[PDB]
Amino acid sequence: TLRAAVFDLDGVLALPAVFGVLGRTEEALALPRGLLNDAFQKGGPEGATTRLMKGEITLSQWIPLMEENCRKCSETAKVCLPKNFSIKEIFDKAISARKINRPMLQAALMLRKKGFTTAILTNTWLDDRAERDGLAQLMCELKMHFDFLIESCQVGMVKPEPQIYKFLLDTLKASPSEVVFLDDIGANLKPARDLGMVTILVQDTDTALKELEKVTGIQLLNTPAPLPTSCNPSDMSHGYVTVKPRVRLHFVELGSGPAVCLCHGFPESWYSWRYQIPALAQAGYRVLAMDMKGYGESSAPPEIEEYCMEVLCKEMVTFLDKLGLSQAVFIGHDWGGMLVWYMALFYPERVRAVASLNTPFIPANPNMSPLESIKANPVFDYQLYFQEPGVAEAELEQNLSRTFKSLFRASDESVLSMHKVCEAGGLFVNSPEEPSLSRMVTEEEIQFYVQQFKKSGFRGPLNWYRNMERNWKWACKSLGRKILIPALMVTAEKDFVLVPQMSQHMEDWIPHLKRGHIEDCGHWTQMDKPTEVNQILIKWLDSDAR
Amino acid sequence: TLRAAVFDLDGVLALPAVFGVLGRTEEALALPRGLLNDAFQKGGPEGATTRLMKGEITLSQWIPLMEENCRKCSETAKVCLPKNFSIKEIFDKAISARKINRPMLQAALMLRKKGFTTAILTNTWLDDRAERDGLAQLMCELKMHFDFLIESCQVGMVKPEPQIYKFLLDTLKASPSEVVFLDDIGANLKPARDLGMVTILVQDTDTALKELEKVTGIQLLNTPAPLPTSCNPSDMSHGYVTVKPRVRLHFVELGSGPAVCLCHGFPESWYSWRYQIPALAQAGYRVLAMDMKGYGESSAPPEIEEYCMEVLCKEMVTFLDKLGLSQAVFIGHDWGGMLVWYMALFYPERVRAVASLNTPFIPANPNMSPLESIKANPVFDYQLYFQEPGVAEAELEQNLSRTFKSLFRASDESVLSMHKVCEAGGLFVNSPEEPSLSRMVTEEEIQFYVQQFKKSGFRGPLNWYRNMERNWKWACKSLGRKILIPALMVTAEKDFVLVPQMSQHMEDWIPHLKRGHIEDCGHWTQMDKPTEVNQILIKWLDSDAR
Ligand SMILES: O=C1Cc2cc(C3CCCCC3)ccc2N1
Ligand SMILES: O=C1Cc2cc(C3CCCCC3)ccc2N1
Repeated sequence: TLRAAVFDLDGVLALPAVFGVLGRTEEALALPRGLLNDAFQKGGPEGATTRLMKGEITLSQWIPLMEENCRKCSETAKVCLPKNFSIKEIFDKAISARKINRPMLQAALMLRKKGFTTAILTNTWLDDRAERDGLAQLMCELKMHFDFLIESCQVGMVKPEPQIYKFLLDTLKASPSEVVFLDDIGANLKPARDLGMVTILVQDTDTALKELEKVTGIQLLNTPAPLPTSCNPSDMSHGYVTVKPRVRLHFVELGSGPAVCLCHGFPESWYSWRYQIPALAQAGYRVLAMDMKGYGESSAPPEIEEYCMEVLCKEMVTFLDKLGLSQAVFIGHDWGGMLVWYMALFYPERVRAVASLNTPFIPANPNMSPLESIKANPVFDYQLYFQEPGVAEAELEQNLSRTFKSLFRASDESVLSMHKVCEAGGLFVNSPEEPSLSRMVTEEEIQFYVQQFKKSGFRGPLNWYRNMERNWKWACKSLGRKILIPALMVTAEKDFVLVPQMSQHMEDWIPHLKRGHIEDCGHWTQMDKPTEVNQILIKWLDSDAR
Repeated sequence: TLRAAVFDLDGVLALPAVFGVLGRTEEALALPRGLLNDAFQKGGPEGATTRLMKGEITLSQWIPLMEENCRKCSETAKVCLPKNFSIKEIFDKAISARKINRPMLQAALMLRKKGFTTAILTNTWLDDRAERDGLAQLMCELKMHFDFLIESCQVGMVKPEPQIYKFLLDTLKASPSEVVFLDDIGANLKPARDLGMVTILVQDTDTALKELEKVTGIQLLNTPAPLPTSCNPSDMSHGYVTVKPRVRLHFVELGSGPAVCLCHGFPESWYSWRYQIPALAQAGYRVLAMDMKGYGESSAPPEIEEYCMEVLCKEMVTFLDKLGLSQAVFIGHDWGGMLVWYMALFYPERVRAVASLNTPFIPANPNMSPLESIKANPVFDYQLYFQEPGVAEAELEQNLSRTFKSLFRASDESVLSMHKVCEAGGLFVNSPEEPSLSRMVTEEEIQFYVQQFKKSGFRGPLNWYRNMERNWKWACKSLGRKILIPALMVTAEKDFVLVPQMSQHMEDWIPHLKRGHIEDCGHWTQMDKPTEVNQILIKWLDSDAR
């Protein structure tokens, strides 16, 4: 029975094969068939290419050796290479054209999800070309999804030598009959077949995957669209910044490029962005996913005033100062969405771009108490229930597992009646003691929120709602302003509190506003519809935030 | 007696004054004198400019209001503005041309160093222009050096209104007679003078500084060249990455731009880079100053093999993987310098550029034991003393304060005889019990190293020297390679162990190698000669690493 899957890189996990380019160059340049391929494999196990794949020499040392082999092969065949023939140019283009074979990666991810140990086994080189970052990015993206990456130039062994196969088996801690091996080179399949491994000659991906599902008994072809890559908390870079003597802010950090600061809502975590963090980093951004003040590993002071918008925004400005960031793009959800619109109004020089999920920008009414306003809309009653210190903490902290299982549900799965929460006496009065697991979350994801909220509970988080009067007074100073920096508003069709129609007048205050809209999406936008959130944010970041 | 110094931004801390540009534009365009200045101050306390400085409106909302005032002023004066007249263009250029007045900043730094509370008090705007980052960068660089930054648009008050002065006094917790106030606008000096504050009308910086030193009794003009900005550990962003189950790596992070990874030597800390971190971040780089494995907040496993070059390099590759960095520029010193040359040889795709301070690249001799080699040179004897587990730990951990005070000394201050350390019985046998403080370090800086080394001691650090045979075997695999990625070798004239002449043959293995050389510099390069280290690294980063 199989428990390990091994994939080659070129022609298997990455397409088109760099190898296929030598054949193409010959044809484009009307050179004799297999001339470039013959010069490439010249000297066999003693040749430049073998020394290169074993890590004896680097790619830049190999370029002149290949050019010389092309000369010898050319001389013998009584032909001539054109004046502008560049091995460097041919390979730069080939390596640059090679992209991940997404369906092969998805099959590898599915096998790993079902308990398989996965590995990449490749004949590769030490790339010291000025344009080496392109391939370094490709390897970074690919490798994260596998248990092992075995590279010939690092191990000093090459396919088809039998030793690399014995090395692979030892790395996998598996007998050859427990391993399926996919390669596009028949010669490289042989030794694995010889040991007793299941082998798949990969020509077209589709047939290889039919062969792969036939031998594993796991469906890999025609499967539903997969969820974006998520985060394992223990595999992230964790950052800590002291913004004032008693306040430290925690964040998770992934990627290089423009800083994208993610601001969660109530009662959440940096982990609410788990499906966006790998996607935004892969799209070319430096992601900073915050634990907002009162949450997770960030400080949670008890005082109500510590959570007014003015204080929260000032601390986020200090957070940037301490990291040496002149700006960040600010992306918020729910309470984080409210914070990001205020960051844009009061600190435009520090905000590269602003985006909000569900939370619209509504300017303070100077003629109405913020309290009067909340009372008018029956959907906002839960916020009045939150006013009295201790009441909501008691109910929310009673059983953490039940709290997050009852809250984190899709639009249909809703177990809570938010109509007269106060009169009913609580949020969970008609909710089961043991709520069923929503299709949006696993038991493990719930347990992460449970463990996070064990540190400070719900006081600091609830205090975000206990500054209605302070926030309103501060917001009134901005009544003559407009948001004129790049801005994105993302509405969710099925958010029954933060309804799409609440955002309808935003163009009066943000004239250049861009929009996104998500069908069949509830309040928990990021985990409800991860794929669409990522697609909307990536598209807007690439056009408006660089 | 004075204990507080207050500086204006425009025409005081930053030059040329943006105000002076309106006068210049009038002259360049042959417009009537004071036309642009008259349109700028139009309506006085009720005008657009006052609303802008109070934070009522943003700079982009103000641009059209200013254009209209220019039209009215123009009409009255029976003149005409040319077809291509752009307020936006004039201000974009003015703000962009405005740089920090370095001697004014240095005086402010000197006053703060001598116990003064310092503040910036400015009439400024909420900048929402597409080019706002330029000024955000300027404010970030300036503000870090002051106790307070008071901005009119944030406080809703403006100079010369008396309330902003009373606000300033309350922020400073100082009576007006304890405050010196520097401003380039006589009208804005008046209210501070009226309260009893010492005021300085700033025209030319030099005269203002003579007036400033006359009233403070502190020398500010003609003082020695100041040391670069250093790091306060508690004010940094601290990062933590788990690279394997029992290994976590700690780093300090500052700046945006290409990742620059700093690798210290033995027996050091991320803090050995304190004078480079703010400079490299200010030069446009994302600095990652490491605590190397065995040091500070990084894990320190006991096993010798955990510290061989192969393991250390692999973990640094994983460190990049976990942060989502396809590459970093690697800059090392002493043992970190050795690690960076090996990062370049074995992982060129992950290394954007490589630089070393003191440590040359010398290829392994396959015909000589690494032990034989070390013994041949009497300067390397201290490494033989380090071989036996426990001996050097006992001497180095005995009294931490004495250890760092004896080690961290300039070339002349040297208290250690490194000639036959073994025969003498130890490094500190002829060293005093209470060494004097070197001119390179304060008592506080020593105490930081003392507290850092209290966690894991010297075992993990000493283990870096206990893998001579493992390292040599691994290095021998690279004997056919060349370093062809951008590389910088920095020699230190007075390093008696890592002598400049040991680097003489490096061009045979790194043909495109760049060099730096530091006169009168010992082994502790970064703190011995901070200014010159920064100048050499910044110049090489801007030309070779982007
Ligand atoms: O459709 C929905 C469901 C929903 C739930 C909530 C919660 C957040 C946690 C505390 C109680 C209120 C807020 C908005 C919406 N919008
Ligand atoms: O000029 C010099 C002084 C000096 C001192 C050292 C130390 C480092 C700590 C452990 C003992 C050896 C190494 C090189 C040099 N080069």
